[PDB]
Amino acid sequence: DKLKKVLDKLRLKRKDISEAAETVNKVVERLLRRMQKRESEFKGVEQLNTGSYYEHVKISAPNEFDVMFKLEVPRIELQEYYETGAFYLVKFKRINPLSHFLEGEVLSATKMLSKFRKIIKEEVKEIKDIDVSVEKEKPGSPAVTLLIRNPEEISVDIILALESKGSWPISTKEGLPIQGWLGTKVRTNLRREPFYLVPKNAKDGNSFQGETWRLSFSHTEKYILNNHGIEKTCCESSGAKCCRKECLKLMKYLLEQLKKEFQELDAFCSYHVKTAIFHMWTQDPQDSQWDPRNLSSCFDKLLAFFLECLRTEKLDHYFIPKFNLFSQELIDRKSKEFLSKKIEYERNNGFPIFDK
Amino acid sequence: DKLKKVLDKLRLKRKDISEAAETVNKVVERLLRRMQKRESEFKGVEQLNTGSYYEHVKISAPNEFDVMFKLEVPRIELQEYYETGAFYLVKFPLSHFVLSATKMLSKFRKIIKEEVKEIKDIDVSVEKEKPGSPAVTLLIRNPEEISVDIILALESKGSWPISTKEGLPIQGWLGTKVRTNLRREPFYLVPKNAKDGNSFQGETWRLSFSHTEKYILNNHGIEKTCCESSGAKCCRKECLKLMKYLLEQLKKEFQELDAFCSYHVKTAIFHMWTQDPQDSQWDPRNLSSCFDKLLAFFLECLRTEKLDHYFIPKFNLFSQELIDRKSKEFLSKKIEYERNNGFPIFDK
DNA sequence: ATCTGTACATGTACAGAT
DNA sequence: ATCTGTACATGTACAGAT
DNA sequence: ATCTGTACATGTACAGAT
DNA sequence: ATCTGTACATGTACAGAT
Ligand SMILES: Nc1ncnc2c1ncn2[C@@H]1O[C@H](COP(=O)(O)OP(=O)(O)OP(=O)(O)O)[C@@H](O)[C@H]1O
Ligand SMILES: Nc1ncnc2c1ncn2[C@@H]1O[C@H](COP(=O)(O)OP(=O)(O)OP(=O)(O)O)[C@@H](O)[C@H]1O
Ligand SMILES: [Mg+2]
Ligand SMILES: [Mg+2]
Ligand SMILES: [Mg+2]
Ligand SMILES: [Mg+2]
Ligand SMILES: [Zn+2]
Ligand SMILES: [Zn+2]
Repeated sequence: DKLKKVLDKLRLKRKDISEAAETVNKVVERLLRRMQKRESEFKGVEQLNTGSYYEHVKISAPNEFDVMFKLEVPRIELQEYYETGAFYLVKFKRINPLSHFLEGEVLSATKMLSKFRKIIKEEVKEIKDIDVSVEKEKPGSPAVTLLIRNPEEISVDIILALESKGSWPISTKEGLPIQGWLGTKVRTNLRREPFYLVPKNAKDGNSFQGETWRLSFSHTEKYILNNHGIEKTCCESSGAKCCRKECLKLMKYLLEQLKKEFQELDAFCSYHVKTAIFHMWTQDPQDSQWDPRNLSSCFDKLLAFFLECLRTEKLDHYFIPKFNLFSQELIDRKSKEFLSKKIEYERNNGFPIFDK
Repeated sequence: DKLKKVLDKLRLKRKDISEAAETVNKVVERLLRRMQKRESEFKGVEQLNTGSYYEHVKISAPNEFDVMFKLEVPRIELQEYYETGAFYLVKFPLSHFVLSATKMLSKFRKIIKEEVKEIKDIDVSVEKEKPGSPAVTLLIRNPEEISVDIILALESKGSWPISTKEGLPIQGWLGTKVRTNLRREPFYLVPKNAKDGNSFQGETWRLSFSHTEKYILNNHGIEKTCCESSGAKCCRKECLKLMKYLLEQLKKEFQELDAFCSYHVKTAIFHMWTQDPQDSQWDPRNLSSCFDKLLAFFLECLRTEKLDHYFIPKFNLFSQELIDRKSKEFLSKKIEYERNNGFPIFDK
């Protein structure tokens, strides 16, 4: 009941979806078409809508869209970067419109992202119908972010991605553990889909900095979000409704509210809660473990699970098991103890942050 | 335990599967290769394996294989034949065939026939054509006898025809997303090769959904994991095998059952699987009651003379126009008999 | 004259609105 | 409960290219 | 266009554990 | 008797090479 009302608050409004989507699709079209022009390195790039808005778990407002401009790259070989599972050098065998980004067979991420970014910056300059500018580049981000003032503020991450169609990299052989949940035929079909490499683009100052790419599975997560039940009719017009997405929304909101108040939580992001709930959906595969009348209990066990990840400093990438998003190398003890105490306080005092 | 023992008897042998398949595949690849690699009107024909062997519900022996040679044909107009549901006239290479199903089948049949004659490493002949069949049937003697039905089909890539709009009622079983996706697949037209002497009979084709039935047979649970290595086993296919066996044994003994075929059984269990979508209703421990309610459903179809085509609902497969009332009453007494005496027929 | 990338045309699950 | 806008998959038409 | 190579589904088969 | 784990076999989807 309390949580039913929070969900009502988080529910997007069709009126807002219309206005935001009409603007967003205009810009994204125009950008996509410029990538196709003339002697552009990005000709043939294709569009893939990803993230919460397209999974129907975007909350509060339709004010952040994520879009992938993906480029298929044939005849590619990878060098895993220092056994991290998730980061790769991209190498070319033949000796090519990406030639300007080559650094002797090695494909530079930051060179490629700069050119991409330069092109985007130029196209929005020439947009005069709507109020749109290009955010100052954020370190670690694979994206060129647009700020649209639709009056209302809207962010769009244009994510640049390489598309390889070969089999997924060895480091993912043991990830995506959906066999007892969505099953083996689904797993096989998903792993026949391409995989994607986005620029890591860190500024830490370590070797291969600007030639390191990160694996991306936004497309797989989108499929899973919209096909999330052991039963094929889960959440369908002739099936039973579950509370899996509603639990994701509530946890997303807990993090947003908290992250909005306390800058100690800067190391945390929603992909952390998205990853945690993929594990919970694997742990509890049955649709009856997500009955809408047990929303309280399902949300409480998701919190219990997240707390245990924070305390044990272990939250494995759903697709790359050896990659721990909560390692001390990425988020230190005190950042995690701080969020642990904040969650545990909301848990045990009526979730007062839901009323802000 | 009775029925468990029968299903052991009906189980194909890995050795038999290997020898039949390697001989079948040899023939089919060669016919398929002639269809294109020789300047013929079927140059774009592609192979699609269908039926019980490829759905893993073949029983007793691997001795009957069904193959579809499908041909993409664009911008066809369909016209429904006297509101039959399932039979259509086709209008607009193939110029030398209103696209007459008979005329096209015959050249197709002529091509296979010539090719079979030039096969010298397999004992294979072409069966005499049956009025009623969309098929060119090969008889292979690998010592063991094996039938192959080579089924000519047109492939249309538009919306399924109106008569199916109410068909495929999987919504509460496999769901609306599977139904939508299946209906994005192409649909197929095979020759209605009757002899009845009725009106447009030579130019009529029939809708085929073997490709859709294959997916359903191999994706049959309400849970995605049904019958997978990390899921539970269900006894859905086992019931199909048991009901197919009962019919096969009955037909073998009674000439009165000539009008019945396995497709009747297949259609009935599709309705049952829709009626009882829950995987727990097809629990392996309950194989007996599951089979018995299949029997009871099939007898209710006979009693009421009503067994609608699972994809074309106004097409009654048990209409008087197709199976006489006497034939259905005969099958009813025989099934009721087996049912109430522990299936004596399963021992012979 | 035919060929074909681009974009319209069609249909429907998802979920908000009434 | 029904009505309805957006997203998305797939089929097709045609201006502009060959 | 046409074909092999790859990966894993669907099976059968049998021994050791239950 | 059934269950589990490994071996053994064919079918099928699709990437990539020619
Ligand atoms: N750190 C990350 N590692 C891997 N993939 C990530 C990471 N951050 C984001 N992504 C991918 O990019 C998508 C979009 O990122 P974003 O941060 O907008 O989150 P979201 O899932 O869209 O949710 P929201 O935008 O509502 O906070 C994610 O859904 C995920 O697929
Ligand atoms: N009367 C029919 N109407 C529509 N499709 C049919 C009909 N008869 C057969 N088919 C199609 O052709 C396939 C092969 O037919 P066939 O008679 O070989 O049966 P089957 O399903 O292969 O089983 P079995 O051969 O073991 O009896 C069927 O599964 C179905 O897809
Ligand atoms: Mg987002
Ligand atoms: Mg983002
Ligand atoms: Mg068969
Ligand atoms: Mg047959
Ligand atoms: Zn659900
Ligand atoms: Zn099953």
